[PDB]
Amino acid sequence: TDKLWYILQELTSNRGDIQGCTIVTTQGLPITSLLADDANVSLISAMSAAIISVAESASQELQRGYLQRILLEGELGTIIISKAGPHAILVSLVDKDAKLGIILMLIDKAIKQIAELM
Amino acid sequence: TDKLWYILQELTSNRGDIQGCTIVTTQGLPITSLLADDANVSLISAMSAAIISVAESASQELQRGYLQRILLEGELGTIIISKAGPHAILVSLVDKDAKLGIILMLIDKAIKQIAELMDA
Repeated sequence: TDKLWYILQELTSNRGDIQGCTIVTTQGLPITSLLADDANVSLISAMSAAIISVAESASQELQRGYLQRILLEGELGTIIISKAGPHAILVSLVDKDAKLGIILMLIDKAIKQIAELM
Repeated sequence: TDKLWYILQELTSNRGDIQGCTIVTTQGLPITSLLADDANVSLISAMSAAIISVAESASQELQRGYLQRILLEGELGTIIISKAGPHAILVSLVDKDAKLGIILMLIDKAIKQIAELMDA
């Protein structure tokens, strides 16, 4: 759990554009988190897991293959939910005006590391 | 419908890594499409609308505001689902290695035009 949180530290602080992060089980249980005290870790975890289930089915049926990552771009912020091996998911809360390419690079690196640790 | 299909024609012809497009209602019904003969239009439209609804509920619950765009990346390809005003949704199937910068620029232009044409 410690090295996971340090992966999250790396990811989060490479730029102030990543608002927060959490590593969660595939079925919505938070493993570790780097989030504001006020944030709702449990709801973020459960919603991300549910979205991943739905998007997994849709990805496979939409000829896209196995789901790797899904971005939800809202008017106030972005949520990037990435598969980090078959046992974990990485949820990244991202500023609306963030540079998407940099963040996707950082998330790729963090995913590789997390999947390694699992 | 003709103007919307011309928007799709421009979008899809500007990029070879855009596999196909469709403009669908919020209820998942195809308004118009420029898709390969192999594609299942009704399935693509309905699943895009369903993804949109579920992720919208989630985003709003997590206080990220109204959902504007979804990018779903799979091992074999990507699908981009963009709100084009409150009445339409643009679905874009693109290659696994597509150039997302230019594609998202073109999609922004296309959704602006679609929303213009739908605000009647």
